[PDB]
Amino acid sequence: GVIKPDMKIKLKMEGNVNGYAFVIEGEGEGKPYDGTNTINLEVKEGAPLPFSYDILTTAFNRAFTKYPDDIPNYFKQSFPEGYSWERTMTFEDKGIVKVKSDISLEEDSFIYEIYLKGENFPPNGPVMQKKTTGWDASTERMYVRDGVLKGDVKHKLLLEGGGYYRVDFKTIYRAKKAVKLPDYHFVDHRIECLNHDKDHNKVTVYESAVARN
Ligand SMILES: [Cu+2]
Ligand SMILES: [Cu+2]
Repeated sequence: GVIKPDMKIKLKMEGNVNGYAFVIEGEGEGKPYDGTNTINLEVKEGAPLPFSYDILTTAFNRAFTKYPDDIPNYFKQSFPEGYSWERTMTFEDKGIVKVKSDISLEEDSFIYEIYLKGENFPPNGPVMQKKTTGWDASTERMYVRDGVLKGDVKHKLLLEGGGYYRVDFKTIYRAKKAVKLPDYHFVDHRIECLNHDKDHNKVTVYESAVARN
């Protein structure tokens, strides 16, 4: 099959948050059937980033999800042709991130071409002031609507010292060919970072994702 037990990852993100432009490139690897992946990210333009890196990390591929045999796998079926996704993250203080990604496959490597725009973040809020400390673990509700797969998360962005900000995710995942469509289900995520310098010039992200009925 085209999705091997061990796959590699290359990515590029072009982004703009509150007007600040940047480029990030990443290289990594994962185990698509185990639902695990890791990516090493480097800021290539725009360093040091003047905002929270956590609003970028979930943009850095549901092909890396453990799926039970009885739930059709929208993402793995889409290959070799691939899929793309479009996501809106709405923050409780009216900040908003819109991000899109195109996921393709070259040999044994997934390639992500990502574009991200963040706007309307309060200038002295925790995002622009770099006061976040990662994401909680989460549950994404997956469901078919208008012939494509949608995912919703009621997420929590953790704040240094205490508490969190609520962030709603709405994602549309679009296979590039017809695939067998799943019934509604859940994907449980845990995204984490290795300890990093506050400049965030180099960051390693890890994610685990498991689907369940
Ligand atoms: Cu094969
Ligand atoms: Cu950080």
